[PDB]
Amino acid sequence: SGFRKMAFPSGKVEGCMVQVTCGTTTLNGLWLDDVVYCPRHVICTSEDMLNPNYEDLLIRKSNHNFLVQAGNVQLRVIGHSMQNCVLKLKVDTANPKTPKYKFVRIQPGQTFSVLACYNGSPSGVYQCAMRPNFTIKGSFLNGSCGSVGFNIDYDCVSFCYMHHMELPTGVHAGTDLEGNFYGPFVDRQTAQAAGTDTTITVNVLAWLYAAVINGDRWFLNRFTTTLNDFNLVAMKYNYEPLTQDHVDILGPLSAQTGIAVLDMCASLKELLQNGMNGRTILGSALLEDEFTPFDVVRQCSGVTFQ
Amino acid sequence: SGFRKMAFPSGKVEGCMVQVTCGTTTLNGLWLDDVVYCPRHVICTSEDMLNPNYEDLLIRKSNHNFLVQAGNVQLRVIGHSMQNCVLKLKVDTANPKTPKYKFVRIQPGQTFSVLACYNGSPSGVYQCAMRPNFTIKGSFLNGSCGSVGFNIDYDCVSFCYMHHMELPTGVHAGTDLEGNFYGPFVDRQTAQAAGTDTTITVNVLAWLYAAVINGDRWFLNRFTTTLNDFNLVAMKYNYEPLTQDHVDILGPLSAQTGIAVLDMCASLKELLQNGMNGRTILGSALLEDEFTPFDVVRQCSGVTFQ
Ligand SMILES: [Zn+2]
Ligand SMILES: [Zn+2]
Repeated sequence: SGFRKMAFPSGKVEGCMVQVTCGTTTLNGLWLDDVVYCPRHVICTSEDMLNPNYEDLLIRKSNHNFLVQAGNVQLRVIGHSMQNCVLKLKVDTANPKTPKYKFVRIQPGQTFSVLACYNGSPSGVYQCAMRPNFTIKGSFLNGSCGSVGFNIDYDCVSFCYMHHMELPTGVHAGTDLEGNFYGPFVDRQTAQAAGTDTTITVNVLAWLYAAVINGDRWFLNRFTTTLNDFNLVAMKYNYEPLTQDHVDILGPLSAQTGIAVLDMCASLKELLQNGMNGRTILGSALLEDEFTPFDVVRQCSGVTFQ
Repeated sequence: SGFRKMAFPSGKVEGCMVQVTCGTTTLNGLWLDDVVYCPRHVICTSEDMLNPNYEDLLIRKSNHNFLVQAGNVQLRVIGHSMQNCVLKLKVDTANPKTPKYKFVRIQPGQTFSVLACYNGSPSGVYQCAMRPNFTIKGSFLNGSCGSVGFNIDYDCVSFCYMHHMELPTGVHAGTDLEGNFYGPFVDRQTAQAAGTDTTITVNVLAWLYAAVINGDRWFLNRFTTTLNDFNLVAMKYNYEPLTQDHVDILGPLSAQTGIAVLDMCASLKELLQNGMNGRTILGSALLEDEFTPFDVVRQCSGVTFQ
């Protein structure tokens, strides 16, 4: 038993991290097959970031202007191209440690593991969620740009995030592996507004099911409710509205615990209106929304990967 | 910026996990060089666990009674021996992926990463602390026995924990890699009492320094205090006493923030007596003690590994 904010094993991703250097800037890149992916602002100086013209900046650069370090090995940049906000540095050698991989664009509320790297060397791993406003609340220092987020499906690594920058507010923004930013953010140093951050209701409900599975039952109550009545209370406390698709995803958890989804919603409603009263749920004094219904089932059943 | 409960990259450890099967029981083992380490109760049936005589049980077993799976490869048990509570199955092949490793016995309050495995396959990774009562609050399901905890020093993997069992209270107990249990626990299915669990004061203080580094300053106050006055308040709320060694370890954090250790203690005292008042510190409504002073510096400076 027990419940922990669990990350995927990062072994398959560590073997893909390289150090990319262009001019004076150095950051991380993802080396799959014979292509290296990295944020395009590796070609920028600190002055350029204020208002960069990436096309003009990239035209001044040639293949031999990029230095790619795979630990102690050299990769020769033979071709270079810009796809949206990422650079695709075609190298001469294909990564022998390339895993079965796949590029995906996740949706808000989905969770993934981040491998924070500096100078192409792994530093740590943690799990986090894509906020509804398309930001992530991560842990990134200077030079962490290029670090990637990923999920693992048995034997496939699904790359979903590449880190690009820290907003003036301390939150983090990035792109998919095709270079398309999550959210309305651009890769320049300017004041950018992130939308209102709401709580991921479906994730909170999955977390409450995990608590029941692990022995925490005090928040259960004899009340019930409807979807509409619950939503109207949810939006007052900045909670994502619940749809029928959300109720469907929670089905398996409902069947394992014998607690109807709508009965759990009524319990959540009372928690929002009256609070926690200094008590805890799975060791937390706040409601946690960084566990998807899929994360809960896999940790409470023992899913593995190869 | 930002702060996250960060685990070490687990790539170096994934290549050492194997599946060990003896009779009908199957659990995880650690394959370093030509030796496989695993909990000795792999030789027990569900009935044996109630009161096992490990010497007599092991004498009925021969080298060919143990089945070691390294994914799709076979390892031939040529020699077997029992060291305290772990079995050392000497195999014919040396693990080619053996990293620079080292066995260590950590002290209470120290943190490490756990790689939860099932049937010798990695499932997830998380960071946790050794409680003062020598338990850990982890996430383990049936068959997770043999999963190991570890730290990484640049290029050395320091193995410090092997999981053995879940107590009736839901907490977890294990041994070092020499087979010596942490705490007064034995490897049998009986009611075992874990001591009073106290909060790791030095870790809480490091966490408050991390908050100041990241912008949370509201808990700072114009008060001060002495070590004795603070300790006397700490023990009322079940907090480990603070020694001079603890003050010394926090020196670097004191110098980076310009806040004297004793001034931070006075802030912590007021937090214990008056509470949080519904506010948060680094996104938490409770005081966190699973970050050592070393964890904080390494995440706020960007330490990497190879
Ligand atoms: Zn950058
Ligand atoms: Zn066991």
